[PDB]
Amino acid sequence: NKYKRIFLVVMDSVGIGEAPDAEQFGDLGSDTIGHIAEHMNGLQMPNMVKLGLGNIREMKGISKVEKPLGYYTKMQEKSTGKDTMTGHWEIMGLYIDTPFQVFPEGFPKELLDELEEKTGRKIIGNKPASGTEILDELGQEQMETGSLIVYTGADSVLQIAAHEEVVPLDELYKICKIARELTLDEKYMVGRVIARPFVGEPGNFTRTPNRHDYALKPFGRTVMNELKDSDYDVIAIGKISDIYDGEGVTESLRTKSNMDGMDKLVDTLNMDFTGLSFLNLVDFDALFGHRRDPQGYGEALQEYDARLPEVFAKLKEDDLLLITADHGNDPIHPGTDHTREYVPLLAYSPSMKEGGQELPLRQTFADIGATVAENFGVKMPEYGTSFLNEL
Ligand SMILES: O=P(O)(O)OC[C@H]1O[C@H](O)[C@H](O)[C@@H]1O
Ligand SMILES: [Mn+2]
Ligand SMILES: [Mn+2]
Ligand SMILES: [Mn+2]
Ligand SMILES: [Mn+2]
Repeated sequence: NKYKRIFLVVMDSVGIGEAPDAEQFGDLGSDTIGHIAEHMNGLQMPNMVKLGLGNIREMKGISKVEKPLGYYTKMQEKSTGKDTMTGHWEIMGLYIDTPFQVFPEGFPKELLDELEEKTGRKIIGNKPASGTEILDELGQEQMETGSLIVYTGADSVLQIAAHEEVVPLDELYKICKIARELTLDEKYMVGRVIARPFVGEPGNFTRTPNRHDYALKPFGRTVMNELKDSDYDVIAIGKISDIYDGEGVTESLRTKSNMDGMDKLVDTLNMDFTGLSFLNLVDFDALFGHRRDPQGYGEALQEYDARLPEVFAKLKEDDLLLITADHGNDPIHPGTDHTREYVPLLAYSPSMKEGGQELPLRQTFADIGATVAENFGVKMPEYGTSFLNEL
C-alpha cells in the first residue's frame, strides 16, 4: 500500500458554493462557507487555510497560501439528490439516480392511508415538528386513542411516536418496518424511518432510549464493502455506520458532538489498523444549517479548526488525511433544506515534504472511493477516478 491508513473526514453539509446544476434545486446563490465567513466578519480557520482551503476558493478571512500542506480542489456531485445518504453513497463509489424526499407539508394522504390499512391504526399529526413539541401537543391524544404520532423534520425522515405503556415496543417496531417497506417508493422515498417510543404523562413526557432507526442499504456494494471483504479495517465514527446501514463497517464508534468526533478520530490515530477511519462531523448540518444559524455554524467551524494541529502532529508518513463534505446547507438561504453545492477536498500526508498543489476538479464524489480502493488494491468502484498517483 502507498498509505497504510486513510483518515476520511466529512464535515457534514460544509459546501463551498453553488454547483453547476443548482438552479434545478432552487439553490441559486447558495454558498455555505462563504456566507458564514461574511456573517462572521472573517472566519478564523488558520489550519484549514494552511492545508489549502483558500487555494480552493478565497473567502472572508480565508486566504490562499503559497505552499499549502497538502493537495486541494473541489468536488462536483453527479447523483440526483443533495441529501446525506446520496452524498455518502457517492463518496464511497456509487451513483444514485433516485433522490430521497423531504416533506415540508407532511406526507401524502396515499402513503398514510396504506400505513393505516396495513396496521389497523390511526395516524395523527402528519407535519414537520420538533419531536418534543409534538409530544406536548398530541401525546395525550396518542395515549387515549392508541393512534400513532407521525411527523417529519427538515431532513428525509418519517418518525413514529407512541407511548410504551399503550403501544407495545415490539408493535411499534413492526409498524416501523411496514413504514420502511412502504417508503421504498420513489413517490415517498424517505431516508430513515425512526421509532420514537416515549413514557410519562401530559406535561411530563420523556422519549426513551428504545429509539430504533430504519435505514435503506446503499444502492450497490461500496468501497467499504470491498475493504471489509479484503480483511482491512473500516472504522466508522459518528453517523457513518448508520448512513451506510453498517455495510462494510468493521468497528463503529458513537459520538455525541463534533468535539467528541474529533476525540474519536484521535483515538483511531492511536490504533494500529490498516484501512480506513471514516468520520462524519454532523453538528454543522444538524444544529446550524437546517436551523439557518450562521453564528452557531461559524463558531462550530472555528471550534473544529482549532482541533486540527493535534491531528497533524499524530499523522504518520504513511497516513493520508482526506477532508471533504457531502453537500451544502447554507445557513443564510431560504427554507430549511440542503443546498446543491460543490464540496471542498483537501488531501494531506506528512510525507508530502514539498507541500501539495491543485488537483483537477473531481467530477464525482466517487473519486474519493476510487482513490481509497486503488490505495488498498481492492476492486475499483464502477464510478470515480482515483487521484492517488497525483499525491
Ligand atoms: O428530535 P426530533 O425532532 O424527533 O428529530 C430530529 C432529528 O433527530 C435525529 O437525528 C433525526 O435525524 C431527526 O431528523
Ligand atoms: Mn434552496
Ligand atoms: Mn449530510
Ligand atoms: Mn441534513
Ligand atoms: Mn454563540
